[PDB]
Amino acid sequence: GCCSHPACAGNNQHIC
Repeated sequence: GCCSHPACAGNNQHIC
């Protein structure tokens, strides 16, 4: 969902 977005994965390097 969000992780598929550059903005999400950006700060979700460890989150996602």
